[PDB]
Amino acid sequence: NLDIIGKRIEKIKQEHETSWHYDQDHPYKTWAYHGSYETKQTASSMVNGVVRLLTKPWDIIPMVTQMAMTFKEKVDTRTQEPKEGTKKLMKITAEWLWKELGKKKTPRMCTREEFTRKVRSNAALGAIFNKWKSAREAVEDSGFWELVDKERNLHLEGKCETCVYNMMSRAIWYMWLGARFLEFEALGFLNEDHWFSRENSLSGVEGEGLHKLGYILRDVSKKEGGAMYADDTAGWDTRITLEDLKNEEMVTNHMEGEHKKLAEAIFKLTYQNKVVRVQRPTTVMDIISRRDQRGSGQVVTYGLNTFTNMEAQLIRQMEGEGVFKSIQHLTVTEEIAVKNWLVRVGRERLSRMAISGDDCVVKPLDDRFASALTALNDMGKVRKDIQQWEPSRGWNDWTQVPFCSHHFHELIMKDGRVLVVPCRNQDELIGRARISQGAGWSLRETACLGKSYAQMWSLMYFHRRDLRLAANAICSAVPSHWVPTSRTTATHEWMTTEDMLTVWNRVWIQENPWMEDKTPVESWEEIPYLGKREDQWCGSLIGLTSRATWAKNIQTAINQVRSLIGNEEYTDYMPSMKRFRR
Ligand SMILES: CN(Cc1cccc(F)c1)S(N)(=O)=O
Ligand SMILES: [Zn+2]
Ligand SMILES: [Zn+2]
Repeated sequence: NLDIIGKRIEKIKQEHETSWHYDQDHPYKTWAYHGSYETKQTASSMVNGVVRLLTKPWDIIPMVTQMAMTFKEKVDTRTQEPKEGTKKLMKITAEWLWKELGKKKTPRMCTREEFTRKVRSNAALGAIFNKWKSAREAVEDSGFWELVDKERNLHLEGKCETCVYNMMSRAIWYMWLGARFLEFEALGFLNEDHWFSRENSLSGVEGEGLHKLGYILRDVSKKEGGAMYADDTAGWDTRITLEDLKNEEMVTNHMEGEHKKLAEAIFKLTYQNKVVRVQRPTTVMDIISRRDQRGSGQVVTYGLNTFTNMEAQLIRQMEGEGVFKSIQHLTVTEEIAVKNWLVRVGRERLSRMAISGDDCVVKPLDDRFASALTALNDMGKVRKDIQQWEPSRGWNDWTQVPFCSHHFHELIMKDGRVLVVPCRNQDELIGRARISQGAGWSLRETACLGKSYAQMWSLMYFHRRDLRLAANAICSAVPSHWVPTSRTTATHEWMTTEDMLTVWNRVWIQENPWMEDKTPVESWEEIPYLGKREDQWCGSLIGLTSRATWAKNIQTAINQVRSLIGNEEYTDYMPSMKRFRR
């Protein structure tokens, strides 16, 4: 315990030596508590005026307007240690899964060079405000990298000074850039080298993109078996056990030299022991520790979640096929049976799943899976919104399965080629596009974010009548050459100034491995929509009076936004649609 966290604690204690107060009205049972010190301050969500002015009908839809306004008693919960048979099932499965993932990959260190280019084009890594302002600055100064070297040589010693979590079912723990770097050095390879790609991992979809996920679920649907199962876990990050963290760390068994020692230190000193600074209003800072749960960086969290989820689901599949009889204790003939199952059918059983971090779809061999709940509940992966021992509901149609906040439609083009397109309730799509994160944004920055949403809609949601119209209207109201932007970048093919019809053709035809005929599409009118009734089912306003006035007078809304931005070069995209083409 305190040998490993103490140094980190001693250090923070002294940076606030005229504050430290061992409180006894501290709200922690599950989190160990060490003391407190003085602090003050707080980050809300702003409306994007460009998107809102061009989506007026939605100004009266509460599902949209409410999204822009605004359980930490789930972080203070506790999960029992699995039984011995569960622990054996998990260790055997984890050992076998790292081997399979490593068959065609070489673990390796990520570089300062790599880390630096990352910071300069942004994929929200999670830094702090203070010695430097942004992370952009700290990365150019060689002082920083001496801070990073001091800590690096400490980790090689088996000690930690500065790797401390900052807390704010969404709980996000930011660290100072230097600790993020050391995390990236050691584990970045999982993401950077695509360990959870579908080609490499069979269950994974890392790098896949929203235009590929539907085709993937459909491929899983082809497999002979029972229903498709899509159980969400109640607070996945909060149910990661010390035993889960030890099975993840076995990736170090695949490493060597310095790398191996660097990865071991991250696992031992920052994941399997943790120090967090939490802001308490009654406003002070509480310095609390615990061994279990998830608090890596967002990107390592994703790969380790995918790994442990693949593992849980192969085991749930094992329980459904009667590979083992009780989680209480595995016999020796049962270890032999588990191992031989993995060797004989493990790759086939991985190909029956689509797993994105904590999210999964499984098409098991048959419907025994639905009531195979003992290992899943004993690993602590307790299902959301169903009684502990009530069997899982199954989906009989792959176009009804929820995955990554979406469902997928099968859509036949006038020439017979088949698109599998992503979809979610349209109020959700319009409500997110109306929101900007952070403040201090020019009218040009706001316009360029609107343009990003519009281009995403044209590429992923072209089949929704209201989104194709609104996308053409936003792209008509923002200057033709202004570059789309984002502040927390799935593959993002809409982030470009290329012609959207040209990107559509590349994404949906040329690069789509499910399309045998590569004949390009010549205009947007070749590109189909969902059926009118399906469009309404998924939240369209077609048939409403508000919507008919909006569409008919769209050029007046476009002209309102153009007048606000000013005298710039604009394109009329509205004639790409039949009803505005005269
Ligand atoms: C809502 N329908 C008509 C409609 C109005 C505007 C655009 C459309 F694409 C279709 S309906 N009642 O299903 O025919
Ligand atoms: Zn450290
Ligand atoms: Zn839909």
